[PDB]
Amino acid sequence: MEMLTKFESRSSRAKGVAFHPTQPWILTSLHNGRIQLWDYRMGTLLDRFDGHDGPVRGIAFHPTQPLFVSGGDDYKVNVWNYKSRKLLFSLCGHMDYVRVCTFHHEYPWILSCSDDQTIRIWNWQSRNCIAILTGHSHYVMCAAFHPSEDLIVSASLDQTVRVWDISGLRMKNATDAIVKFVLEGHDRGVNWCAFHPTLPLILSAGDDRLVKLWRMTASKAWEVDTCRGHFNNVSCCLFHPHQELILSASEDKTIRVWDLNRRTAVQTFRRDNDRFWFITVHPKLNLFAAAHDSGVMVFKLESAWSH
Repeated sequence: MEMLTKFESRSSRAKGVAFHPTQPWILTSLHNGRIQLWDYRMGTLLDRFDGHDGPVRGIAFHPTQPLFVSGGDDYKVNVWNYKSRKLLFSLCGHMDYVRVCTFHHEYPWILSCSDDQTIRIWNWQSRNCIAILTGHSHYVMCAAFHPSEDLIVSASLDQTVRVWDISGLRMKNATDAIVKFVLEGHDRGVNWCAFHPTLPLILSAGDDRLVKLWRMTASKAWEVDTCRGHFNNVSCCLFHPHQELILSASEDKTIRVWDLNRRTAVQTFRRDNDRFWFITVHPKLNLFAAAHDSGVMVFKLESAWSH
């Protein structure tokens, strides 16, 4: 496959990137504490948001509301309105770095996870923490809401991937969270976990340099296969929403594309000098973004020799 670069931002180290679901924007959250809002069609910096001290790893738009959420090494989960360009409030409660923060697609919830070994669920309408998910015994590096079921997946340096049943919390308001699966397969800490948008699949990746693929039903899960080949920590991994492809990004300075059905290597992209910290895909368009030591890139994936 070939990478068609649409936009590149040169900066100090970038940690997170989020696509707006309908506008041609990305948010980038930087190691230096600042958040940039870029139009990647025009190549223009639309706005800058400074509300954190130290690196900002979590960053996400709300799917429909004019809001985004950011999560920092200062332990704060910040909620912003990008049309008024205001910091609306901070959600405080975590006692160590916030690694990820996202919005739920239907309920008025924000999910965050932290080096304090907890996942928190907050109601952004009430500004209250509505659930603290405990049980991991080391940093929680990633957490994600399932797109259709009342489930959360989380990944921790305790070498486990957890699937949590939050139907109890759903019923009480749009036993609250029960651990459903404790997935055991990784031999070292796990840095990332991801759901597939329409298939019952999970991806996990971590310091063992492995990307593991899992499948599940309501009643059970199974390890399907492993993508092997990265030669340093894997920072991030994701499913291509519309093609039978897996993507991963690593401190070995590569982004790797893998066959979903065979888990064989399809294509590797390298940078001579830059470790990769994060990758994301647009929910609808053939559009990817990657954060690395020198900034952010937005690219299209094409089959080799197709243009």
